Amino acid sequence: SNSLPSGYRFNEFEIQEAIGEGGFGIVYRAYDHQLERTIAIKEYMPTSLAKRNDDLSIGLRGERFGKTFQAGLNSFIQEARLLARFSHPGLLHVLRFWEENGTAYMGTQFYSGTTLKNLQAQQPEKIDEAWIRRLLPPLFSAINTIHQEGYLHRDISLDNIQIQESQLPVLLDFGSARKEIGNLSDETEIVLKPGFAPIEQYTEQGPWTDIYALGAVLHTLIVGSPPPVSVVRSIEDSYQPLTERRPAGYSPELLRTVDRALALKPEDRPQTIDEMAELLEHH
Ligand SMILES: Nc1ncnc2c1ncn2[C@@H]1O[C@H](COP(=O)(O)OP(=O)(O)OP(=O)(O)O)[C@@H](O)[C@H]1O
Ligand SMILES: [Mg+2]
Repeated sequence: SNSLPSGYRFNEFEIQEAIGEGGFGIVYRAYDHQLERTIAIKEYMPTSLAKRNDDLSIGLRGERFGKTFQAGLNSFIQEARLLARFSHPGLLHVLRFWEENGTAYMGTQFYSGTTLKNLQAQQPEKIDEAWIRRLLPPLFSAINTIHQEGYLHRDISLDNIQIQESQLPVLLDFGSARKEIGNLSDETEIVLKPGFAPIEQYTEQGPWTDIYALGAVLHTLIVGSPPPVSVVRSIEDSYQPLTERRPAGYSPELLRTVDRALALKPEDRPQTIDEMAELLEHH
């Protein structure tokens, strides 16, 4: 691990535990001694580009990586600014931002629970139609809130939706720094998420772009894996509608809503979050 140790201090903040360590940043549970509250701290830390120094600052693994490291840092800042525009229970709440240690940090609300990806891996039996229908209203609300301010998410999958102990969802992360690094470094595999990204993200984007990815999330919850990669579908569409597969315990209404969100062409999908929510009515 390249993480800061329990007990490390950023003035009033104290690191408690590194709870997420990925290729592009680290997430810590931390404590604010001034306000006496637990928070999360997200640290930009692209492991392909940077390493942890002895004094716990971050340094370049090679001098050739500097421009890409800086571009990722700029995208990390821009993502924090985007999340700072909102005060919504389903969107990661940003408390503070600062630069230190040769990198950057976001202080955010600390959420209970774990990711949807972990819940699906660890407790798939909890995820049935009734649970999905309880998840959708607050998840629709969070996504629509982004859209109504004129933005798109563009990185939805199971990996970046937190499911709190209350079962309410939170969108944690838009992948901005990761995607910028991938574009600049020709590491195309870290930009789009295979099976979640629709055809128009491969090179015309709008709310329907996020709606497809949400359909892919729901498809994964229902049958256990995402639909075929959208570029492959654009050549020979091998997607079998869920209404035909008929997984046990799922209504045609929910299944058809997923199939419609997964329509190959943007114009054939629900065009807004409100339109997709309407498909689940009439039951
Ligand atoms: N604000 C937050 N509050 C609480 N937990 C958070 C917050 N932000 C991120 N997390 C957690 O950070 C982790 C980020 O996942 P990541 O893949 O980067 O790390 P990981 O160590 O591989 O963890 P995992 O086994 O969950 O994949 C997730 O487990 C997620 O729940
Ligand atoms: Mg992980």
